Formats: sequence, structure tokens, C-alpha cells
Amino acid sequence: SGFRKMAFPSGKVEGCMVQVTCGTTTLNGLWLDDVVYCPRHVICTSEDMLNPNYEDLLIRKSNHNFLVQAGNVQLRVIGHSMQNCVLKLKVDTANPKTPKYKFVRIQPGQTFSVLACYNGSPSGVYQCAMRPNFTIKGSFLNGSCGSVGFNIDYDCVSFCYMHHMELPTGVHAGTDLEGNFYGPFVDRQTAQAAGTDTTITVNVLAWLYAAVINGDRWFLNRFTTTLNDFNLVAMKYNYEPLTQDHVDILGPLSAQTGIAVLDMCASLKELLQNGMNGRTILGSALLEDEFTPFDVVRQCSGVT
Amino acid sequence: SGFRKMAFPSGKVEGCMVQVTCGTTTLNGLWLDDVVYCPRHVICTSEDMLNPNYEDLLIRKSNHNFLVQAGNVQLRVIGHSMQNCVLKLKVDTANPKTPKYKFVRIQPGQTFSVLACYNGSPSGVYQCAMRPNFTIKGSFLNGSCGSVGFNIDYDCVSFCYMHHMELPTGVHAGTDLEGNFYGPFVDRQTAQAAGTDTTITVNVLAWLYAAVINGDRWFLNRFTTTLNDFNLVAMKYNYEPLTQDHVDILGPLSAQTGIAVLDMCASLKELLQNGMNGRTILGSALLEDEFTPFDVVRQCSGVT
Ligand SMILES: CC(C)N(C)c1ncnc2c1cnn2C
Ligand SMILES: CC(C)N(C)c1ncnc2c1cnn2C
Ligand SMILES: CC(C)N(C)c1ncnc2c1cnn2C
Ligand SMILES: CC(C)N(C)c1ncnc2c1cnn2C
Repeated sequence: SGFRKMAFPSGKVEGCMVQVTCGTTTLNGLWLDDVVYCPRHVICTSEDMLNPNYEDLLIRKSNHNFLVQAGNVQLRVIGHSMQNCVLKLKVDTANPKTPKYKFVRIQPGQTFSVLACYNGSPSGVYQCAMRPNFTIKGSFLNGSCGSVGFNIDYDCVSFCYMHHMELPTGVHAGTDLEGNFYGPFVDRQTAQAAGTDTTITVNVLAWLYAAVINGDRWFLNRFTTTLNDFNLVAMKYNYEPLTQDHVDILGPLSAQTGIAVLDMCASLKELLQNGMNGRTILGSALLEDEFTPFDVVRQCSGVT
Repeated sequence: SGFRKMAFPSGKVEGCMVQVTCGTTTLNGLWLDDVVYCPRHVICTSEDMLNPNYEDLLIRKSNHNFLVQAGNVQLRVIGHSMQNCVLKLKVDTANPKTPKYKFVRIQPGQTFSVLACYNGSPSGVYQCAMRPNFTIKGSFLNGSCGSVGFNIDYDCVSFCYMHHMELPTGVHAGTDLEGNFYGPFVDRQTAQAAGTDTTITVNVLAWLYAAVINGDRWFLNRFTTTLNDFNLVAMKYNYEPLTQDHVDILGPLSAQTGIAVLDMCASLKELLQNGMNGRTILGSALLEDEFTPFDVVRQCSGVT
């Protein structure tokens, strides 16, 4: 029993983190096989970031200008290329700790673990969600760029995020491992404002199922609702619309608990309308939306 | 910017987890040098746990009855002994991945990372605090016993917790790595109820400093207080008394922010008396107490 915001064990990813330095800029790279992946803004000064021409800046860079260090050992860079907003530095040594891996582009509402790193060295691990406005709410200081987000399926690491940018409102933007930003963000120090940070309704419902499984039940009520009625209330509270696809995904939790998805939606509707009245659910005073239904099943079943 | 509930990177600990089986009971062990540490209740049936005589039960166990598996490889048990509530299984192979390590007994209010494991295999990592009633609020299913809690100082792992027990109220009890329970708990399936789960005041204050550093400032007010006045209010709200030692520990955060510790205590006093009025601090609707002052400085400074 108990339900915690849980990250994947980080060891497989710790074995991939390296330091990348270009001139005066140091950040993190991801070493998989004989390629190191890092934000292309490693080539920029803070001055450059106001209006960078990355193709032009990259002409002035040679393989020997990219200093790649794996622990206290230097890697030899034998090639470099820009793909979207990442650089791929080809090194002469395959990472001997390369796990089975995939690159995946996740959807808003999907969760992942972040291994926050500085100078190629892991500092901490935490659990994030891709927000509906394609920001993440991370913990990233100067030097954390190139830190990655991932999921693990048994022994395969699915890398889904690389950290690039903090917006002026202190939320974070980054790319998949093909270098494509999530959402509309760019690697330039400019006016970029995030849209509405809506609540991931299907994840809240999953977490309410987790609450019932773990004995927090006070919010269960005598009501039901319909998707259309629920969505009228969701929309008023800046919740994502619930779809039949979401209902289908919640089916296993519904089955485990015997609480129909639409009955849980009616519980959630009352919590939105009435608030918590000073009560807590799984140690939270707000409705938690960074657990997916898969997360809840995984954690409630003890998957390794 | 941003402030997250962050665990230590788990890799050094992942390299120490093994499976221990005795008869029909499987749980986790910690393999350091040529010793595997596990809960002594591995030797119990669920029936045994009602009123176990561990010395008597252990007489019926030989080295060959303890099955220790490290990944898919069996370890040879060449000795076993009981120390308090843990078994030490001596194996014929030193763990080649043994990190620098220490065993430490932590104080209530100290935080640590837990690597939740099943069948010797890591499932997730999360951040815990030793509660003032010497329980922890973890996420532990059947099979998670022997999962460990730790801190890391650069390259040295300080192991502070091993999971033994869930109480009927769904909170958790365990031991240090010398096998001594935190608090009054015992490894028997009996009436054990936790005392008051008071709030760790010094940690709340640290987190309010983290909030100011990260731009959440709405709760700062025009007031100050004294330790004695603050403590009259703390006591009413089941907060731990704040001591001058706590004030001294908060000095670096006070210096960084320019907010006197007693001024932050007056902010906290108003939050206790007035509530959050539907507002949030660092994405929380309650006052978070599982960050120590050291945690806040570490995360705000990017220590690896
Ligand atoms: C970085 C993105 C484009 N990649 C490759 C992917 N994104 C989403 N689903 C995927 C892949 C690859 N396979 N599958 C099933
Ligand atoms: C209650 C019905 C009529 N409403 C408005 C909606 N229901 C489901 N998905 C929706 C909406 C609006 N946008 N999207 C994507
Ligand atoms: C398991 C407990 C008794 N151990 C050994 C410790 N507990 C607290 N502080 C400690 C140690 C060892 N050194 N230091 C400074
Ligand atoms: C305001 C004063 C008189 N009170 C009661 C206290 N102040 C500091 N530490 C305390 C207490 C009570 N217990 N403990 C450990």
C-alpha cells in the first residue's frame, strides 16, 4: 500500500550521461552507441541566444571544438551533424553501457522520468508529465541542458525528452531525441509564452482509482454522470475533455475497483465544484495529474 | 528554476539489489562486499508473523536454505547470522559493483531516497522522510521488503533504511542496516499503531525558502515572530517545535534570500492560521515537509 510519485530507476541512463563543452558553454550529452546527442545551443554564447543562426554558427565549429568527457575520460569526436535542434557528435568509441533503447515522441499527458545532470554528472531523478501546452514543470538550473527524460519497459529505455530552454515563467521546453521541440517553442531567448496549462483529466481519474486501491475513499459519492455532462464541467475548470478512448484506457482500473469510470467522473465533478474542504487524497490537497493510467497499474502491481 | 521532489540517482544502489528466498518467502537483499543484508522475516510464513520466535525459526535454517540470486546468477551462501532484525548472509563472492558506502541511522525529519524492488529487481525510486513518529509513507507491495533507503554524498552511499513492515493504517516501518527498527515497531503482525504524524517545521521553512528562490512569493507578509510565539502556534497545528538549532541550519537560505528565519516563521504562522485560500506554493496546496534545508540548498545549487 501507499502511492508515491515514482521515477524509473536511473542507472541505465546514468551510464549514458557525458559532459559536452563548446568554447565557454558546458552542458550534458547522451552517449548511445558511438553518438553523443546534445542541444545545438551548446555552440551559442548567451549573446548568440538572442537571435542565433545555428547553421552559420556551426560553420565555425570543428570536431575538435566539441569536448566530450565521460567521467574523467575524453572521447574522440570524429564527426558532427545538426538534426533539427540537436547535435549528433560521432565518437570513435561505442558507449559500453548503452542499454537497449528507442527514441519516442510522447503525447501531452504522458509522464516520464528526468535525470537532472550538471557537467555530465547525475544530480537527481524525478517524474514529469508532458503538459497539454507542451511545457514540462521540471527542476533545471544553468548547466542542466541536455538532461533527458525517459521511460523504461523492462530493459528498454525509451528516451522522449532532452532539456533545452526555460521560459520566463519558469516552465521548461525541450525536444525529442530527433531534436524536434515539443509544442511551438524555439531555442532562442525571445518572447515565448506558454498557453493554458490544462489539467490531464484521464490522469486525475487514474490517481483517484489509485486512491481507492490504497484506501483513500472519502470522495466517492452516490452520483454518476455522462461524458458530455462531465466535459461541460471539465471545460469550466480548464480540464482536458475526456474521450471514450480515455474511458477505455481506465477500464482495467474500473474492473479492479468495481467503480465505473463515469461514477469516478461524477466523484471528480463534485471535487471540482465543492473543493477538498481541507481534506487530502494520497497526501495531496490538489487533484494530481502526473500519473497515467499505466503508471497507476504499474505501481499498484509492482512491475520491475 | 523549478523545484521538484527529487530522489538520488539510483544506479549505485541498483547494482546492490538481489533476490533472497527462504522456503516460500521471496524478498529483496542488499549485496555489499561479500554480505547480503535482508529482513530476518524472510524465514517466516505469514502464519509465523503472528508471533515469531526468530531464534527458534532460524535453528531450522541452513546456509543452503537461503537462495540468493543476483540477476539470473545464483550466489553461494557460506554463512548466515542474525543481527537485530536483519540477516547477514555471507556469500563467497564480493559484489563487484559495491559502491563506497556507510550505514547511518537517521533522525526523524531526515529525507532519503527509496529504491522499491520486487524479486531483487528495481521498480522505481522516490523520496521519503523519516516521520516524527518513526514511520515512513512509502509505496511498498508484497515482495518489496528488503528495499532500501539511502542518501548519496558524491560517490558514497549512506544506507539508512531497509523496509520490513506495513502497519494496518498503510504506513511503513523498517530498520537501519544494523537491523534496529526506527521507532517502537517490531517485525510481528500485531497491534502496532503509529503516534501523531507531526509536520517537520524546519523542512516546511526550507521549502518556503525554495519557493521564494523559485519565484513563488505571494505568502511573504509584513510580520515577524519569536521562536516562543511561533511554537505556541506550531504546537496547536501539530508542528514540531522549532529550535535555535533549526534556525542555525536555515541560516544559509536566510542569507541567500535576505529573509530572516523568524520573518519566514511569521509567514508560516499566517499560512497555518489563514490556510492557502485556494492558492498553491511550488505546485502544492499543502505545506510540504519532505525537503530538508540541505535538500533545498543541494537542489537550488545543482550538486552532483
Ligand atoms: C522520435 C519519434 C519520431 N519516434 C521515432 C517515434 N515516436 C513515436 N512512436 C514511435 C516512434 C518510433 N516508433 N514508434 C512506435
Ligand atoms: C460537451 C461537448 C459538446 N464539448 C464541447 C466537447 N466534448 C468533447 N470533446 C470536445 C468538446 C469541445 N472540444 N473538444 C475537443
Ligand atoms: C547504523 C548506525 C549506528 N551508524 C553506524 C551510524 N549512525 C549515525 N551516525 C553515524 C553512524 C556511523 N558513523 N556515524 C557518524
Ligand atoms: C513555547 C514553549 C514554552 N514550548 C511549550 C516549547 N518550546 C520549545 N520546545 C518545546 C516546547 C514544548 N516541548 N518542547 C520540546
